[PDB]
Amino acid sequence: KVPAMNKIRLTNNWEYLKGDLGGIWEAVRPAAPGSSEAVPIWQPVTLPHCFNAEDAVDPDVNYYEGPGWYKTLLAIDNPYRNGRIVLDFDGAGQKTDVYVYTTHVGSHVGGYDSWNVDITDAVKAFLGSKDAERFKGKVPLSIRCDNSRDLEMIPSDLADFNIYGGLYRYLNLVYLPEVSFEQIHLESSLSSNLKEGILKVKTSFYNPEDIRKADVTVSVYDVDRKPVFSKTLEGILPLGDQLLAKMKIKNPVLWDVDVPQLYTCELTVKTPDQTFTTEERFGFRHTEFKDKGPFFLNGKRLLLRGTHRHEDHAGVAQAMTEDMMRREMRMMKDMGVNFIRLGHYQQSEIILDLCDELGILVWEEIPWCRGGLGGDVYKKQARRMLANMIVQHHNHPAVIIWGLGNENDWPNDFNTFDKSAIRAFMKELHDMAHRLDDTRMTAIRRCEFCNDIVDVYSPSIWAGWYRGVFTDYKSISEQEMQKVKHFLHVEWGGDSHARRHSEDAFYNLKNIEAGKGGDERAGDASLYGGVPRASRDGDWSESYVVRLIDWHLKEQETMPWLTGTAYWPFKDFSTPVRPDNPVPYVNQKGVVERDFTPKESYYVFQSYWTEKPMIHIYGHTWPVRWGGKDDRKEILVYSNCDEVELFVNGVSQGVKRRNSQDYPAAGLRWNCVYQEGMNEIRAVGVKKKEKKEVSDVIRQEYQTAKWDKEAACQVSLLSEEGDTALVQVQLIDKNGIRCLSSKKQITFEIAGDGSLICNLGTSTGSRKVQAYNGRALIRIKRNEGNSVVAVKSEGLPTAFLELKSP
Amino acid sequence: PAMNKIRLTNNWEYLKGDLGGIWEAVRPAAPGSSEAVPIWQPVTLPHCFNAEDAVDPDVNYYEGPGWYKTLLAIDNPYRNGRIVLDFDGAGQKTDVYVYTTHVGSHVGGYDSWNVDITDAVKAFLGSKDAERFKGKVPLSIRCDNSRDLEMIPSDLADFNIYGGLYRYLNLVYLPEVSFEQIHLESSLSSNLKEGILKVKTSFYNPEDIRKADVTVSVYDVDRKPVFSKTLEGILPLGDQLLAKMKIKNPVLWDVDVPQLYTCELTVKTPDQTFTTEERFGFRHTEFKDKGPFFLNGKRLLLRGTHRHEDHAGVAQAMTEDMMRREMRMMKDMGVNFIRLGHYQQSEIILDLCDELGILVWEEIPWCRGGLGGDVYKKQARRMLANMIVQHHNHPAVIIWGLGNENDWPNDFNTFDKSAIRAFMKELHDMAHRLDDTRMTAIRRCEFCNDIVDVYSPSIWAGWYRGVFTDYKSISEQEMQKVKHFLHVEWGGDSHARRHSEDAFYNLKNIEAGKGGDERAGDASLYGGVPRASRDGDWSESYVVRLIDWHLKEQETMPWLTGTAYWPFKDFSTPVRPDNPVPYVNQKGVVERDFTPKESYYVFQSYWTEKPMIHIYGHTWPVRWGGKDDRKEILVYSNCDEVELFVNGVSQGVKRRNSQDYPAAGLRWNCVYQEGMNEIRAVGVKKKEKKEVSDVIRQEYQTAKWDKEAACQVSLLSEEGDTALVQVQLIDKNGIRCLSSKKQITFEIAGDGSLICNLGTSTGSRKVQAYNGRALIRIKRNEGNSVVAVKSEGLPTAFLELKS
Ligand code: NA
Ligand code: NA
Ligand code: NA
Ligand code: NA
Repeated sequence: KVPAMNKIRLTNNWEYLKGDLGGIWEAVRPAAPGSSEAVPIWQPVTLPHCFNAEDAVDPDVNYYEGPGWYKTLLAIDNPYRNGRIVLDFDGAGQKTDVYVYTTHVGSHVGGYDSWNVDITDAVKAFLGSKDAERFKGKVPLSIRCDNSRDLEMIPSDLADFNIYGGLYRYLNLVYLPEVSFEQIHLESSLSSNLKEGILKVKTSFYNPEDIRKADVTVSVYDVDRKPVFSKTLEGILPLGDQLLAKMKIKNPVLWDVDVPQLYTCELTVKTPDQTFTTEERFGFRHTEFKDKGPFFLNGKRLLLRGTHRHEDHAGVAQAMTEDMMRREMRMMKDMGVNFIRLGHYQQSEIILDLCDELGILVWEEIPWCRGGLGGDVYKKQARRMLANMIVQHHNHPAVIIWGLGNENDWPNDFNTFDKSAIRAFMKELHDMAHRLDDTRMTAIRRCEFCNDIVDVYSPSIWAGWYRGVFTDYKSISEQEMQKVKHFLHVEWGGDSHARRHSEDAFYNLKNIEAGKGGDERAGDASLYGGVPRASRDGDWSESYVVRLIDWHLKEQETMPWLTGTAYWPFKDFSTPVRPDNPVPYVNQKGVVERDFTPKESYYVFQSYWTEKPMIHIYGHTWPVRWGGKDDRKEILVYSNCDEVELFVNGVSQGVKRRNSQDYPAAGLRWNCVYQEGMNEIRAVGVKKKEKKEVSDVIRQEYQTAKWDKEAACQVSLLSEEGDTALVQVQLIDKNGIRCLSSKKQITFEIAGDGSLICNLGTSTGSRKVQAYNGRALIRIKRNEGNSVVAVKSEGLPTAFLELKSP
Repeated sequence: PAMNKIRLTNNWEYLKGDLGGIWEAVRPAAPGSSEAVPIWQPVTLPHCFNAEDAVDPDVNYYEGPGWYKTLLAIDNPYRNGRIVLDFDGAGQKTDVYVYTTHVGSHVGGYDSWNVDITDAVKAFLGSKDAERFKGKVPLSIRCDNSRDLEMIPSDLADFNIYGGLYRYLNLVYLPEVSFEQIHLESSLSSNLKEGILKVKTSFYNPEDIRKADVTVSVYDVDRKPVFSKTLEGILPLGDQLLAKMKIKNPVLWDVDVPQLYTCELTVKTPDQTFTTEERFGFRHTEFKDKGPFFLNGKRLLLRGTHRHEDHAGVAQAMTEDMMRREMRMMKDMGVNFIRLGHYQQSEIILDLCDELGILVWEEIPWCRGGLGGDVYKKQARRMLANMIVQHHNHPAVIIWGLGNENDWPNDFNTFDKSAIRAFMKELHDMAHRLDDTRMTAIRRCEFCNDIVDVYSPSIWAGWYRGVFTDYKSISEQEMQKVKHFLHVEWGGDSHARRHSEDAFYNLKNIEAGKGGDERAGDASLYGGVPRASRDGDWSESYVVRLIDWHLKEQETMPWLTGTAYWPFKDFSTPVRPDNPVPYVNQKGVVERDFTPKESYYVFQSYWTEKPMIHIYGHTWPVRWGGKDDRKEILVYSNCDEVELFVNGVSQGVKRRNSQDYPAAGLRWNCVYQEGMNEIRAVGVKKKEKKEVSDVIRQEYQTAKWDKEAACQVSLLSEEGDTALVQVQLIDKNGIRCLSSKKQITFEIAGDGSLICNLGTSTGSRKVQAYNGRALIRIKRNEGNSVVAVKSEGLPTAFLELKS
């Protein structure tokens, strides 16, 4: 539950086994070295851990969906007298069973909600047994996690993300005294004029020893951590539910996306044998969706500037650490985000705390995501995960929407599809959300035959990607908003293979018909069939998506009725249904790469959405441009500055004034001659409001030679950093000319002491990857030794590079 | 909805015992074949397995399975409608079959539940098997009241855990769209001058109709409208808030002027117009900390009773007419409060409490034994939720009870106070989550008295413990232990028609000052310390004085919320085989067939204003004592003054004064003449300017009697085909043994039958004498019989009955 300094992340001294054991005895039985019990061999791991850290993006295998085991020897020493030992799971995928020695102590189905197990009694029983001697005072903890495919479990394997397995969020050892808090619910409301706040403090006690009386103190501190309320309830019954306090705050400090400010509620439960303190934060804010209108925060219109995220990261799959999450959420805030839909499931509470602290409003949904509707167990799981999500995240001021599902019109996990049954269950979930928490709105995305059930509705609008042209975005949005009481557009964008650029982003896109919608339908997401569309025919360069995002954002400045939108997603993430993407098994629509490297599109959002002066010439990852000699090449600058001057090789190209509606690049575009060879492009901006000057500089080569078809791979050592070498491949034609438009797939192999830094799900961390402008990079960990790298490409001679260590 | 709701009462058959499988209920069976046994019994519903064997003195009442079957003629008037079986209640575990298909099951004998049988009916009517049933649909129902330690209530309880379809079973036709739940949330402002009503509903919509027009209308006590609104094109799916309204100066519900509002809901589509209604009331209730109870801002002494669902001849299977008569009898006695025994009761009872002005405590049957496993706990949670959800709208209800005597162990080989506390607090929390407008309560579990809102200890002064003159001081000590004290259960047993010249005769060993709580062993007739429950003569004369004392003390207890006497009416219980009426708890002020006892008039004289007057001793034919003894005569009356006449001679006027105990000052000491006497009382009530009178006749006997020597049996009266037979115990000299309590056994051979197994002192074939007398009725069946009368150690006597 909620503790403090008694919460211990169990990260070290774990072992992992892919696959099942024959019974719990195999995890704990005596095993001599070299015996039959000494196989299978387990892998030492540090938690958090995901079964699929590598195989989700490995280009040659289906990611593992099945059982796996973890074991540790727990060093238990409870600092509380007669205290409790609780295992607190931030989240584990998907079905988990927990054992203390040979005793099954808990189970859970659901990969995204938190849950816990009190193991006090099992530990005591184990420690009192003759078997305890062999474990040298420690307690064997064995945990089975299972992400086997299961049609009767949400989410559906039809979904566009990995249904990951393992202990991929922190597992906490929580020591508690005799009496603690099982639940703390802070009900906050804000009066009509916003000058009066009401706080009700409700709690559920955890009291397995049946202590009859306790003294409970409730204290509330303001945003400066000064106390504004304190009350002690003497001799209360600390059992079950208790309302501890009801209080009115005059002139409360409001939580806002620009100034996120939180109050703190500190609860203490005292007996003769304990003093136990924990705290919980909350915020005061008023939210309102206008009928056929926009969104209001604290009585003022706020355009939601949104993104999404999956719990997925390079090298670790779902097993992100707290530091990784803080960096990601800080990157979002620095981009100007004020709204996020947390993918298709409840996310780590670390993320929710960061949204409270950084000022990011939240839509959080259950993973009822495609496939239809299952039987009683499926439904019981959905209800349980909805209730768990609302109960667990109720206090976060960031949350404004509880989502009930995504693309529930997508069939075929069952041999029937019954719209009426889906409506009935959707209404049951909506009713449950309002029964549990009527201060927030319910929502779904893309299920038109349920659009009368939920409070807030999103259709599918992928203008310029899965359908139509992106200049239809505004008109499609105008038509769609009129169909529902509260319209909120979640998911739009396009894929970009990071570091791939184009001199003509529309080269194969000139015959896409406008005026025929922009929704994703069955078959549009696949690589085959359908009608002409950028998702199928586009080059997947960053150059196209930068122009697509630019368009959407400048249109939103002229849509005063719009609640807002959320781009899909913030960061590239792995998906099992896209084996043939330029990075295999990665959805590449992010504006950030899967390893946190910003794409060029990140700066488009930042230039529109932030006030801190910045300036970004497009093409930081574009080393070689091309065209005719003395052709005037378009240069785009993404900046929030009021005026920008561009310099090419030190020669001024003139000052331009920023104007969002002067598309593209908000008027900050130039057409300049590049010299054959290297060029230095510099941009200098001033932001009048800040009286600040900022600059950006890039270097680009310009190639006038035309190229024939790919003929060879040229492989070279580009640079080194310690034990790591960066290898570059360049596709060239029969005359040695760089094939700057090539998308040919390149394969890396290594033999010797080193290893490829591959399976990261990034365009520079993939052992099979489509070229970006005829080039491909990968890093090699040399391991202080010698290796040979081979580079393969279909129909081309294989090339080799030796890597030596000094 | 009366138009759509059909009581299934006729054309049922009943089988005591189990079948080998559903096929036995519906298989072809030729006359004289093996399938033609076992033989079933034609019955009319409602029906209870135990209508006779609960009070039959020679058998344990049946706890086990039994079956019912009927053939249903189905004709749904609604297009594409639903067919639902709606159970008011059935004991205890029920399974429902349409032909061979199991369509529903239920565990819990006291909550309502229903089964949609639409699809099974359709599948049956379309099958080759339908032809042999001639257009009808076979419905077979298994009910089971087998003993079960993992099911509440406990068999340790002082009532029968009855079996069968003992509350109405309704056939309900519905259109496509109907209301599954109607919830009326009412609250009443500080000054009682502003009322708030929220109308919430859950739709039943299996065809997924997307739109409907819904009308909400609220009517007052005359059924005239105070609010009406139509919601056009609403989504009739799941939960919908239909209306929230403020009523200025609402009419308040009160125990003297019970006034109800009615909420009427209509749901219309192009294919249907469906209307149903629900009643509610506005009233403010408050339990004061360490203080009394307030209704609508004024202190109200709760004048309470209890009732079990049990009645002569039918056990739990009471009809609506029987329930109406019983509740009217209570209201006419001055009752303003009832605790509904140990379980949820028929909604007919709740509607009557709303209409008559009787506040209600209703509880789940977690009644003795300890605490069971997961199924047991799930049942208690389910029955609590069902009771609150189903009865939420009744303004009469002020308390949801969570259990009774949960400190009473031995249904399990363990007893864990901490586990009982934990589950009790879970139930308390659930009640407040569902309905924070009412108080929770329990009775007699001291180690849980900090959990609930309102608490009752055990105070049985003058019966199970102590003397009844300790009632007030015990109540004073007990009320200080808890925030809100409310005393439920007190009283004493009286064998109706048994009286005593010395009501306190064998009560010499009973010790005062050491509590009045029933503890382990007190309820038994054996062992334990001296107590009136074991040592008293069980006369009406004792309980009348015990009740009199309690009621006059309550006039001097200004801090008292109130009390509830246990029970209104004698009822059957399996744990008292040796009572004067076997297997009947005889603490009622009314007999099990509705005949008032003398104690009924004690309550009435204290609790009502309508002028009445009742000389004690209407069922006391022969008084006794010495020649020229001055006999005490008590008159129970609410008149201001009463004059008594004995054989036409005035004995003086006396003024009523409750504190002048006993009989509120309306007592005389008069000489009876040997032989017959006529006692007449005339009272006047000044407020009403009304005079009322009562008269009784009593014989007076001066002869002393020896031990019982013989049974003298005679035909006392006859009415049509019925004969009233009287037994009189006499000594060796022929003198009536007016103090005899000896058990009398009746037998009959021939054409007639005993009118026995009623659970009444005049309807029992084994019964203790009342003042040496015993009566029973015989249905002669237009023929000849011989009645035999047996009594231990006495010669058996015989009476011929000719027609
Ligand atoms: Na893969
Ligand atoms: Na699934
Ligand atoms: Na019996
Ligand atoms: Na039982």
